[PDB]
Parts: sequence; C-alpha cells; structure tokens
Amino acid sequence: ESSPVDAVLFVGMSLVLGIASRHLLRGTRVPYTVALLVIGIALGSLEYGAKHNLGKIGHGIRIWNEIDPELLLAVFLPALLFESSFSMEVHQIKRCLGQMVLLAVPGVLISTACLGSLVKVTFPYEWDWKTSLLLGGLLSATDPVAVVALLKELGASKKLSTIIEGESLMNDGTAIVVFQLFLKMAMGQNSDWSSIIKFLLKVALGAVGIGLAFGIASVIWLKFIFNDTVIEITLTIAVSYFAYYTAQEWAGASGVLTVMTLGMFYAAFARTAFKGDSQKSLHHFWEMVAYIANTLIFILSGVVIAEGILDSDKIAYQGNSWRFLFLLYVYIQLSRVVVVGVLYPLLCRFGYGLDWKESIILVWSGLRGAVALALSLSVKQSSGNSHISKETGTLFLFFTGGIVFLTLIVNGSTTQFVLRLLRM
Amino acid sequence: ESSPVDAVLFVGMSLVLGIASRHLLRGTRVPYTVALLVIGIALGSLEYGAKHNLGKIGHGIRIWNEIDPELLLAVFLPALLFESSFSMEVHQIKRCLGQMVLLAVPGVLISTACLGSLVKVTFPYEWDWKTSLLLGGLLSATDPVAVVALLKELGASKKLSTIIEGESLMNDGTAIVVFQLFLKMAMGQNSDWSSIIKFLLKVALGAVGIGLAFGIASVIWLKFIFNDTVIEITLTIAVSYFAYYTAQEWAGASGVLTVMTLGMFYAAFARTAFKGDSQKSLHHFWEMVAYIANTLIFILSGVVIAEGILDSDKIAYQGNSWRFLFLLYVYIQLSRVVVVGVLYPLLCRFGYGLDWKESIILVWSGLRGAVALALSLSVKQSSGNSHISKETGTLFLFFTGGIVFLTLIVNGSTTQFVLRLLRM
Repeated sequence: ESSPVDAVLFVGMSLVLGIASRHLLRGTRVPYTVALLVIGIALGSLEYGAKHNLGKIGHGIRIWNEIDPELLLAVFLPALLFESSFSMEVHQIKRCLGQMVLLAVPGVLISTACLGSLVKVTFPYEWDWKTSLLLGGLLSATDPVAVVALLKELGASKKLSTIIEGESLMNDGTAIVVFQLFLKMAMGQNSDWSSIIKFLLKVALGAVGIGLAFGIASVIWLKFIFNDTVIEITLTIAVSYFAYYTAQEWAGASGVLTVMTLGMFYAAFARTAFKGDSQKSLHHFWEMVAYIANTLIFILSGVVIAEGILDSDKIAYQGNSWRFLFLLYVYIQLSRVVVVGVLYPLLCRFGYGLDWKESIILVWSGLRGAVALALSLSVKQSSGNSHISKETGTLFLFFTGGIVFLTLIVNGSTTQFVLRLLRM
Repeated sequence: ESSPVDAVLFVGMSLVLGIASRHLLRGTRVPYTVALLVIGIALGSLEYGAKHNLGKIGHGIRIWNEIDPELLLAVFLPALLFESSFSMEVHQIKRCLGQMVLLAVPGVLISTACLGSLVKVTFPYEWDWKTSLLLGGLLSATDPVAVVALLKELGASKKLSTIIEGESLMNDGTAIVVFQLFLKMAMGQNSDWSSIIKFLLKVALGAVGIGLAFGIASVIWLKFIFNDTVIEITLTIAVSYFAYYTAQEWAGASGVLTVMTLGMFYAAFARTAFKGDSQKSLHHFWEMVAYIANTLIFILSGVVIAEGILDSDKIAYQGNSWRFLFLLYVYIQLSRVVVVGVLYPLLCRFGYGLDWKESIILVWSGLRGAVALALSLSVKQSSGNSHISKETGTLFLFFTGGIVFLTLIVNGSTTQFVLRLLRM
C-alpha cells in the first residue's frame, strides 16, 4: 500500500513517457511539453476523476501527488534553471546586457501590473490585491527552454535569438521575486509598503551575493581539483543543490536566484577551472537533468490539476473558469504589447536595437513553460490556509496549466507561421 | 520540524564531504570510502550517541534515516551496480568466461558455507542457521569499484586486473541471490528443499531474461533514436531504474541482477548503437552516479550503524562484538583461502590460468565494499520482527561495517605492500 519504491516507478515511467514524446514530436510544430501535459491530465483524470483502481502506477501517482510544496522547488527549479543559467554565452550578453535588463526587470514589473490589474477588475471569483498580483507575477514567466528550442529549431538572427534567449533567463529570476513577495503577503503578512524594500534587499540582493560566494568558492576548489571529471560534475550538483538550500532555508531568500547566479558565474568563467574533457560532458549532463525536471514538472503538473479540479468535477464543470482562461490569454498578449511598447524608446536605442519585424517576433515569443507551472504547483500544494484556500491555490494551477498549454501550442505555431511569412 | 527539504541538505552534504575525502585521500593507500564511513559514524554518534541537536543537519539525517528497505535497494544498488556492468570490456572477458564463473558462482556457494558454519558454531548471540548463513552469504560480496581502483591505481597486469575485475562483477550478483534466499527463509519461510529450487528457478533466472528483454528493446529504440545524447542518457536511466522495478516489484525477482545484466548487455552488444558522442558522456555520467551512490551508502551505513549501536550503547559496550568482528575477519581470510584453493585445480586449467603469484594476489584481495554494507543496511531497516529482532539486524550492520572498514583500511595497504615485496 503506497510502498515508497513505487515513487521510483514514476521516475521510471514519466521519463520514458517523456522520451517517446520527444521521439514522436521532433519536427512537428507542437513541442513535447504539451504532449506531456495532456498525458498527465488524462492520467490524473483516470486516477482521481473516474477514481479507477490503476495499481502500482496509481501508488506512484499518489506518492508524488503529496510532494512537499518546497521540496518540489528544491528538487526541480535548480534542475530546471541551472542548465539555462549555465548554457548561455557571455560574449553575446556583454553586448546586450542593457537591452536584457530593460526587457526583464521593467519587462516584468509592468507585465505583472497590467495583466494582474485586468484580472483583478475582471475575474468574479472574489480575489484581492495580493492574491491576484501573485498570479500576475507567477504567470509572467517565460520558459528559457522552449524559447531556445524555437530560436534554434527555426532559423533566425544570431542577435535576435540572443535577445529571446537572454530575456527568459532573467524573466525567470524576476518573476520568482514578483511571485514570492505577493505569496508572502497573501499567506502570512499584509500589504506592508514599508518592508517591501527590506524584502527586496534581503532576497535577490543577497541571493545573488551568496550565489557569487558559492561560485567563487567552487571555482577556487575546481582550480585546486586536478584532472577528474566525475568529481567536477558531482561538485556542480553539490554546490547548486546545496547553495539553494543555504539560501532559501538558512537565509530566507529566493534560492532560485542563487542557483541561477551560480550558472551565471560558471558560464562566465568555464575556462579557468573546467577542462576541455569536462565541457562536452557537463553540458550534456545538465541538459539531461533539465530534461528530466521538465518532464516531471509537466506531467506532475497535469496530475495535480486533475487532483484539484477533478475531485468531483468541482471546478471543471464551472463555466467561470473555462471561458476565463482565454480572457487571461488575451490579457497576456496585451501585457506583452504594453511591455514592448513602453520600453521601445529605451530598447531600440540600447544594445542592438530592434527592427519592426524583430519587435513583432519578440512578441508572440514569450513562451510560458515549466517555471510558471512549478510556481502554480508550489502555491496549490501549499493551499488550504485561511487566506490562500482551495478555491484559489487550485485556480492558479487551472489557469497556468491551460495558459502554458495554449502559449506552447498556438503561440508557437503562429510564431512559426508569421516567421515564415515575414521574411528575415 | 523534520521538513522534507532537509533531505536535500544530506544530498548537499555527503556529496561535498565525499568530494573532500576523494580530494584529500587521492594518493594515499586507504580509499575515500573509509573516510566516508568514519565521518558517517561520527555524525551518527553526535546525533544519537550524544543526542546533540545539530539542527537542520539533524533533520536531514532523520529524513535519510527512515529510508525504506526496498527504496534503499531501488535507488542505490541499480546505480551502484550499473557503472561497472556497463563499463565492462567484453573482448577481454570472452577469453575468461569459465574462469569468471568458477570464481563467482562456486566462488560464493562455497565461501558462504565456509563463513556461515564458523560463525554459527562460534558466535554466542544465539543465532539460527538461516540467519548465520544469511551473514555468510551477504558478507561474501566484493565491490567492483574498490578492486578496479586498486588494479588501475598502479602497475598491474592484463590477465590479473581482468580476473579480479570479473570476479567482483559477479560476486555481487551471486551474493545477492545467496542473500535473498537466506533472508526469505529467515523472514517467513521454512527450510524446504524444493523451496530453494523453485526460488532459484524463478529468481535471477527470470531476472536475466527480463534484463535481456529490456536491453534488446532499448537497443532497438536506440537504433531508431537519432542523434540525441540526452535522450539516450535519459533512456538508460529510465530502463535501468524501471526494469529494476518491473523485476523486484512486478515479478518477485532480484532486480539487482536485472540492472547488472542490462549493464552486461549494453557493454557487449551496445557500442555501435551509441554514437561516439555518447561513449564519452555515459562513461562520465554513470561513473558519477555510482560515485554518488557509493558516497551516500558509506555514510548512511555509518549513521544507521550509530543509531543501532549507540542508542544507549546497547551493543557498543558489549564485549561480544568489539572482539568478535576480528573473528569474522579471520573467517573471511580463511574462506578466501579455501575458495581459491579448492577451485585452483580447474581454475589454472581454464582461461588464462593462474600462477602462484597470481593466485596469492587473487586471494588476500577480497575487497569488501558498499554492496555488502547496503545489504546489511537493508536487513537492519527490515529488523524489529520476531524471527529477526532489532538486535539481529543491528548486529548484521555492525559486523558488515566492521568487515568493510577492515578490508578497506588494511587489505588494500597490505596488498600494495606485498605486490612490491613479491616483485610484481
């Protein structure tokens, strides 16, 4: 009965369920992530919706369903984001840092504002300031994996595909702080406009610092460490997964920023300690780790959607949700528009500039992915409280697990089509 | 309080502590596993023996101390015994199949009896024959990793470094079946003489078959699968950890044999399906997964040894244990002698033969490692029953820990000395 070994079964099944998808969806427009999400939705519906006795597979599903709200993050978010923070070049980022900062930081502090105000004034589900701008902050998070999987699959400029790539790998570093502050306000405090500057001074501003400290320590150690690849590969794990803990748990910060700045430093200086025997292996190991984390997140996020919304069709049958996710879809398009527009003055005059075709390609390339789903899971799995309740934590996940599907399918197919029409 | 995320601390702690040892104990005779075991003993003594509140480290110790038996054996053993199975040279093995068989199968079916008889007739712990042959059949397991570390550390041969290498690689596949049958007999079965033949006909004999089936299916898929290194590595993980589950949990077999036969099949028939891009990545990834598993096992089996023997110094203060592990050591040495000698007639007449120097090096080199420690740890995590009490399982773990400590602190240094003394 729910034997712990059954959990390994999930690791043995989801992965292959991912692998087949990656085999069955290679040249097709639809990525494997949406296939994983729909498979997870169907499996969860068969497990909790119909309550069919499924077996040891069901035992594994029920084991990973009770994944702890922050253990989920500690296992998957560093895994999801160290590949992206690590597999980025520095030569093409020192030429566009100004254009990335003013596409990521004021690219999310306005993106959250717009599409959060719209849902605050439009959703009749009896929401608030904090619990609606929390959704605004979490869902304005673009996958740094799907964007690269489109900007390398589809031929594009080496500098445009640099903008679309360097945008996401700070969107998911400043959409997790415009997430955590509103989550903290919703859960255990109030709208304190005096301690926001304290929260943003501890988190981020010390997360990056502790990440840099761990990075310099690890690079010194690696320079001291002689020729042994398996020591270095496991030391990357022993520093990332440990600095994440020392940040979130021992400093109350956002350890995701710690694991991302570790990748920042490594990619900046992966030539003084790492040898040529390790570049070809570590960049293959961490992409596989991110692939595993992405598969598990996109399938367990379908399982949890089915657990929450398909208990007794409590939310699925309601018409206040199915016709309102498309409303947030047009809201996120409007948010992307009002993010590119209000920044274009300082965007085209900084870094590399932006042509009209380049601008219209940057829009419709904002692919939502595993980070928004992971944060929605981190809220739904931490629901049931007085303020954050079953009608809100589950609604975050219902909204995100449909919007990430829509952005990854329709917004990808139409982006490919408009790229084909708009010759470049 | 005992937050699950604290488990990552342990993953973040051991994985750096081992990296310390492997860095410091690089050119020293004693391996890093001894340092890991002594560190684990120290931490367990500090948290249980003295009940010192370490803090979140103590919570991590406690989250990785209720590890369930067949979750202990479903995460580490398939990982601890796939690096060696996969990294097997078959061209040098097809010339010694008979010599490997008549060092593994009758190499353990005799060495189990020789140890079990002496411990049964000498240990005053009121030990049944089944639970004494259990120790005799689980302690006759030599890890491939330590023996290959010694035989590649310094000057050796190609007809010796392969015989000891193919020795351990099946000693920890027939010290698993001579372990599980004794454990099953002690748990809830009798001494029926048809039960043993049924058990051997089903288990390891359907395990090899299912491992071959999974291997051929995976190789067909790889032949279908185009150039994707990360897909291939993920498929290797999702076939090893999933075939183990399908064997142990869906067929009652010993999946530890299934993962090993998958490794053998990959080493033999799967070197052209994998491209040259993958032969440098899988051999760098699995040598690190096994490194992680070996680092976790040698410290987990220090913490659990401490919690079993340092509760209230229930067993440590007893003089029936601290002077009886050396009796087990001399029994191990005698068993090694009487297993090389009895087989020497047909051993030197098949394969590469065996000179007197080669014979005296094959004996006296029976390095006990993490495979016996893991089995004793699984037994202790299954203790508390009427047939085997908590005292019996703790005694198993203590005896195996002492044997693996001794054979890795002394049997290696003395072998290094006697190879230069005996003009190798």
